[PDB]
Amino acid sequence: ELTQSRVQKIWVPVDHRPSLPRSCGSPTVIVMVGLPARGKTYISKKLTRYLNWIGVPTKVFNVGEYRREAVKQYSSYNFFRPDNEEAMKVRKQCALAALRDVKSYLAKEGGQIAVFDATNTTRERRHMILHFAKENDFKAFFIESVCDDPTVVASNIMEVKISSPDYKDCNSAEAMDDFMKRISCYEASYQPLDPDKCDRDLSLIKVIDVGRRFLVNRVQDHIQSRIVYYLMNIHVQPRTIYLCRHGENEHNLQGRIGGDSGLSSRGKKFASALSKFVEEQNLKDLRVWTSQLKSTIQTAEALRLPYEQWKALNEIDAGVCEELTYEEIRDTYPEEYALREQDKYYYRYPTGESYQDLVQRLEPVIMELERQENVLVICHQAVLRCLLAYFLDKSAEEMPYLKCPLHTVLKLTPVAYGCRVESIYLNVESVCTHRERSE
Amino acid sequence: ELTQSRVQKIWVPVDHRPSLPRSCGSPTVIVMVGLPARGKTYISKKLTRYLNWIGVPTKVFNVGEYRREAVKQYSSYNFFRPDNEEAMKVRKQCALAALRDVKSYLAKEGGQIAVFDATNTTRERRHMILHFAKENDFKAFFIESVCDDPTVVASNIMEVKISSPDYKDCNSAEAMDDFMKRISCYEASYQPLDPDKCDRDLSLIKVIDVGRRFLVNRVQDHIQSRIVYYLMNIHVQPRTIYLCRHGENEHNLQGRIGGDSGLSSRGKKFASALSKFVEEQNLKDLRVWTSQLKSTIQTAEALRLPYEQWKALNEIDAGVCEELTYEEIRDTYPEEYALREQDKYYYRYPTGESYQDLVQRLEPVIMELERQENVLVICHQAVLRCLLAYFLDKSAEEMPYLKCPLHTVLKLTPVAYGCRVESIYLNVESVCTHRERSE
Repeated sequence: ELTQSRVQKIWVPVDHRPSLPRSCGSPTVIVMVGLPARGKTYISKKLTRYLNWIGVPTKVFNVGEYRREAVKQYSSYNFFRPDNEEAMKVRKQCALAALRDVKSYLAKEGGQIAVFDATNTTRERRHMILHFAKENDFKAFFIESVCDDPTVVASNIMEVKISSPDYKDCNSAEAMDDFMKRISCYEASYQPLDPDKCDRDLSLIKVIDVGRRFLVNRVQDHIQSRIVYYLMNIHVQPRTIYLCRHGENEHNLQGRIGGDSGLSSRGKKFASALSKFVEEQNLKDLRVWTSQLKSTIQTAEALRLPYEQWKALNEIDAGVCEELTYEEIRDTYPEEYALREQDKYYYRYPTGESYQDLVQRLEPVIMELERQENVLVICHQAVLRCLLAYFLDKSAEEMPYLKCPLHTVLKLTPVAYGCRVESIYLNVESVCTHRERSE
Repeated sequence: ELTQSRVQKIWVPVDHRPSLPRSCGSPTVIVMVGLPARGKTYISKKLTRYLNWIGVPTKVFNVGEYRREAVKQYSSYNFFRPDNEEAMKVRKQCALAALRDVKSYLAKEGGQIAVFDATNTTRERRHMILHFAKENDFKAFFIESVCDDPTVVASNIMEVKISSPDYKDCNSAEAMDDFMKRISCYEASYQPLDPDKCDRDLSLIKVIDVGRRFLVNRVQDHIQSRIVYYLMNIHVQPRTIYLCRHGENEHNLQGRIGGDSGLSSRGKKFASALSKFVEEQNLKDLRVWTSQLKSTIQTAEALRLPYEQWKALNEIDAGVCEELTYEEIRDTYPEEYALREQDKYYYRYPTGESYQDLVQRLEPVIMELERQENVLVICHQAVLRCLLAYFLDKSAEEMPYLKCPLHTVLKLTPVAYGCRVESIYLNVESVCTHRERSE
């Protein structure tokens, strides 16, 4: 005898708890390794953003931030000299303090992956972190980022270093000059991971030649396997992603959800405007993805560009609620209506989906977007929120409420360690969002 | 203006062909590299089986088979001596003949990946294959399998070599003895791929230390990226996979398709029998996967083992046909009924799925099954056919017709280069398959 949970709709055995109900109440440390300005922090933040979005709780422990709080105002690379005994001691205390927080996150706060982001360039420091992992029952996975192209190091410095709080009192050439001296502090004592000898037994990936060569050693589980796959499909060349919904469609005009209706006459004006907009972006090659529902495909046909249909991009399935208006939902399914409002990410429609299901189904879209250059994705409201949450690092709880009005393009471009979003409304009227009607 | 295709249900622009209708009517060579008995052929066949099942047409060109047809009866390793000028010449003609067939497969027969399976141990031979790829516009991807553990080489020989047609006239110790001499023929001239120098520019993966270490260089596209991910998640340790359907359920008794009904009283007897059967298999640790539909979960609850629910394992979605009987389908949707019978793999139910959709949605299940040891999967008829087609290398056209009766376990175990299937019927009656009723 089983019962279906109210919110997620999962069949679970009836828990006829005895009259004294009893209640029951292996984590990984990813260790970044590498010289400064090699992308460690960029990898840490973007990996975490991916892991959290697919539902693995992950947190970055950036030792550099523990050092910023402990010292206040960075003045120069002198702080990083190997002969600076006081600073060496502060640096090691910053690392140990970050490790206490790692311990707490993984063993007490429900975290599953802690990304320990520091140079970690000596065997002796990595040996200590492994002792920490062994003593707490954490697994350890090392990601070493290796970069021997001065062009790329210089560009990293310009993109994320010179504008750091460290270089507050500094202009660009002097910041750049200081950082280069900082880097050279680490060179004498740097000991790269060596999987053929001393590091034979560590689980690790070395990212080399600007994400071009990988060495992967002893992947241990499912999550490490996903990490490596991810790291092997990201790249740093700047590009643009555009996201929008299909033009207004006939179910939009009747306030009916889901279905597979066609563009209204304003939806087709949007589709023309979108065509005009794409042309003035003036982009080299632009890939166009749609879902398999009619109104996104009509919208792409207005563009006269080749496009590709993905069933993974189709709107969230409303199950028994498909093609009902919001009032017919409230009046036939008051219980269901109210539960959804209470827990909108986890809620699943009967015989339908939740935002949480959407996430799993969009995972290959996200993986392929990482591999692309310029792409325009024409999709649907919930799909769009779910993709936007991944690029803007929004949590599960905020994802179902992100603003995505009709006839509005979202333009995502890389800056610093993330995505900037610009909204471009294409000046064609539509019925409003459901949120705006309510208030 | 768009129209929905009859079979797959894809929105496509009306093709109002002019009165003289005109009709329009980059491939990859995967190059295996390595000493004999290193798993090249096992990798070639299993990669091809994966690629074809996810819908990439792929074919193995095993030069060893071209050599078997050209020479007839292998007598000894003498054939492989580097001083055998006649045999060297035959071997090179076998390779060139396989390359002509590769050319034809990729450029004329619609193939997309040709796996060129031969030792290819010298730079000079790999340079020629690259010339072949460059001259035909094929991309080239190299997979080198490196094995330095005599235990594993010996075991490969026992598992697939001694029983070869080559060793027809031979017993085991002498076959093993001959093969070792064969291997040592290749050692003086063997030149491993070297990505840090001479092979910097090749796209390749070296599989080392029994699938434990990888070196990956210059992945170029989507398909290569999927290959590498796959190769990094397969392993050779023997295990068992069991597949079955849920016990008979109440929609089974009424001949109604889909839905989410519970076990009938015979379904619950099956579930007990399944519990008894699992216990007598006497397996170390056994993972149990179910779908999120009730009757598979009830079936697993009879086992008193921990299980994991996957929404990817849910039955194919019948769309408007959900919960109809086969006669109500025939009588309300005669057009739809008949199309499905005509093209059962590609056919999609209105607002529902096809076997082809099932495949994409099961891809992560297949990837995780590769990583597992002993696993029992309790699922549904179409899901089961789709997984069985992957393990038994059945084509898309045969997949929807594979026999999967109720109350029957399929036990899959590794032999030689594939999976043996044994059927174990657990002696509990159920309504019959729909195929059996019809005839």
